[PDB]
Amino acid sequence: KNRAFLKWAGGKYPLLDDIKRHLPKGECLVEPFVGAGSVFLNTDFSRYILADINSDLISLYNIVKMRTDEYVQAARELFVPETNCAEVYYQFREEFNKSQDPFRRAVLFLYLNRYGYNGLCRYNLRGEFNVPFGRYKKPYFPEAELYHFAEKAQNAFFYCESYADSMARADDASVVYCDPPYAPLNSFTLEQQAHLAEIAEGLVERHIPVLISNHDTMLTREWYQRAKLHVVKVVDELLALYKP
Amino acid sequence: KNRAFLKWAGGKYPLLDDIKRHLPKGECLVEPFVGAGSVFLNTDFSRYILADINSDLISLYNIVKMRTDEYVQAARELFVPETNCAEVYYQFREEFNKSQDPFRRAVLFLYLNRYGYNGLCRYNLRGEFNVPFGRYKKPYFPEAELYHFAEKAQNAFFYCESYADSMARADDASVVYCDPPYAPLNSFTLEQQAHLAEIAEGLVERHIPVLISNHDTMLTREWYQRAKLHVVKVDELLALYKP
Amino acid sequence: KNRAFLKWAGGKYPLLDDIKRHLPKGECLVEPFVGAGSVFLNTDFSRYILADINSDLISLYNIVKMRTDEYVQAARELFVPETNCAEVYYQFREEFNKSQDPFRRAVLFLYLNRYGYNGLCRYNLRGEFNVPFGRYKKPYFPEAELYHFAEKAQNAFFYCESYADSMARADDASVVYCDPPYAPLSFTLEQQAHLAEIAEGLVERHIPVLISNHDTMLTREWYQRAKLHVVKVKVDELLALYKP
Ligand SMILES: Nc1ncnc2c1ncn2[C@@H]1O[C@H](CNCC[C@H](N)C(=O)O)[C@@H](O)[C@H]1O
Ligand SMILES: Nc1ncnc2c1ncn2[C@@H]1O[C@H](CNCC[C@H](N)C(=O)O)[C@@H](O)[C@H]1O
Ligand SMILES: Nc1ncnc2c1ncn2[C@@H]1O[C@H](CNCC[C@H](N)C(=O)O)[C@@H](O)[C@H]1O
Repeated sequence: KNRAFLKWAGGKYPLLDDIKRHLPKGECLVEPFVGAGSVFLNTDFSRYILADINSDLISLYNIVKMRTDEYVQAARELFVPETNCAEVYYQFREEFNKSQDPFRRAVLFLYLNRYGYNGLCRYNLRGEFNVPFGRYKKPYFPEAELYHFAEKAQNAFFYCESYADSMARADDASVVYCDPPYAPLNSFTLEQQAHLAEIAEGLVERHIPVLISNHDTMLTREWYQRAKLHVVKVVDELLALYKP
Repeated sequence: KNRAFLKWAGGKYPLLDDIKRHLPKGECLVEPFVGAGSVFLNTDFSRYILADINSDLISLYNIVKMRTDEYVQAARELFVPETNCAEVYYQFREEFNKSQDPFRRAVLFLYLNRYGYNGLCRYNLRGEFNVPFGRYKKPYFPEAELYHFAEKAQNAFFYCESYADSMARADDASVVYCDPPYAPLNSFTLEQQAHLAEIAEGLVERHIPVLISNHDTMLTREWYQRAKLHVVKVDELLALYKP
Repeated sequence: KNRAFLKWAGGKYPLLDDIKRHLPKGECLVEPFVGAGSVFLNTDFSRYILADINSDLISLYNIVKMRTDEYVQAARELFVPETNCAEVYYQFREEFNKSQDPFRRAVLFLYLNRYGYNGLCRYNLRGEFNVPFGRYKKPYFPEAELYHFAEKAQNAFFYCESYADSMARADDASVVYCDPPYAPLSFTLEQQAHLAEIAEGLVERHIPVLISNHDTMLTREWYQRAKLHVVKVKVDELLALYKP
């Protein structure tokens, strides 16, 4: 199994087998919530449409796509041992929040993801990255994963937009895989969670298959009441499939 | 222990013996929060006054009491295997939400109780029943529990009314058992929890006994201060107001 | 190890060896959040400034220091078997709340600390002490600990004031140890951070400070300028040392 180069919530890990079992075939996969990219990275579609609300994430991605070699070399230089400390971390973090250059921001963003508290991505009320120092023994530099992601990215477009807009791009030959922020056990709201079920119902009426993952709860069975449902033991996980 | 025909909050047994241990005796039992009816169905009071704010529940109970065979027969039809899919659950849920007929609604309510998600009874801001499909392999039709509930109901009256009105019906020959929505670890509010203790205090001074059960917490010991308390093992509390 | 005579939130028992490992040396110890007094009671500074916002506590501690024998003798009489019941508990609680005599308040207050639900100190919106009856088997009368506190108080001043005023009393010869109310796993987040800002001001002036708290995203954010030490023990706890 191929790994994501970023530590990122639900690098959707234990469930790849189950998603691939239910994920229907087509020319194109659309992911309105790409995140880590683990589905993207472990499937063989002829092309991908990958979107996310997080503008840093998408920008990093476009940069790993178009400037591969220059990116990897520049970023390797921050995985040295002179950087594993707080004086350097809060330093790189102040630089990231004051920079207006995409390439350098993207270099700093990968250091923060791998040297920062629990590999989190968070912002204060002014929009500044505000994850504190994560005190790790030795952060892995993800060289192999960066290369594999780049190569694989040659068949992808990356958009920074809302799930409504990326799902409007899916067509005849598309499949849609949705992995939204999890339902309760600028946040993602219950209105949006149900909105996402509606868009899916509309895409299957046009014969575009949609698959959504989420926790198994009263609200998730309510919103996905029209999909074929599949509960998966490992808080249980719910897979909802809208087949034409 | 005789079982309740409804799934209804908290698989309600884990207590019965301790309750009967402390629950004093008399002619008539008053339950302001009947819910599933476990106490009623496991005691031998000569008479019962049984009350709940939930009007779908009370209206069901009256019908099981007065139209037993007619009910059981209408309800058994909904337990055939043709009804055990998502398509039929949502159609019946919609039929119940749109119906103005107490008998048909009582029939659907048992279906929704036994085929819906975890046995819940919940409503949205529109007042509509909103529990989704439970996906159970083979739900049980509670025919024996139904008939037993009805033999016993022959000595009960059922009321749809808040705890203060039902407690006002107690007299010298009664006992009161109270099973409020639990204290914390359109909700039932802390002001209402306190108010129930105050009603118990005024009943016991009229020589009418009261037993209340709840979790054991700072607020529950506060509310129930003037009763004798027994803890049982999260921890449960029993508060007995003995004349 | 010497024990506090009150049951009190964070009667810091397991942390003590750790706090002493990292706590520097000087003439005076300043505690802005003394509470139950464990660090006071298990160190040897030649002098102490002990502070807390809770005035019943401070008044108590002043009674114990300055009226030692009159206090033990009158407190002891409440620790009998006649008094271990709800009628008596509620009678005493109401007396405490209606009383204007510091002395008798400080006597009632220990009784309530030892007979009361989980040794809690709480007040309602009226400012009346509202902890209910705790139904204990036989509550212990902390005789030795009272004498030990009093002897030890001869080298101590107690003030009832907020952390910013006590901290300001520290000089060249002082060391400050802060034990604030716990970060989320009232005292506000703004106050949590303010504390850490004052610590930074003391260290620039050559005055050491140690802080203790839960290990969390936020505590690492606030104490980002300290040598940090994680102690295992139910979340980890953080110790934050501002050294010159
Ligand atoms: N409104 C949104 N539209 C598109 N993408 C969104 C939106 N809100 C959040 N996101 C992204 O959606 C992705 C969701 N990660 C979900 C992972 C897992 N199910 C979880 O909740 O931990 C993240 O990358 C977010 O940045
Ligand atoms: N205000 C109320 N008056 C009368 N009955 C009420 C009121 N509020 C809720 N109830 C009913 O009280 C019953 C609550 N008993 C369940 C309590 C159980 N200890 C629990 O919380 O799980 C429910 O059936 C409610 O419908
Ligand atoms: N604003 C305050 N200034 C000084 N002391 C305060 C302030 N707010 C609360 N306190 C006191 O500081 C003490 C804190 N207890 C901490 C023990 C442990 N870490 C805990 O949170 O349970 C208590 O005695 C409070 O009364």
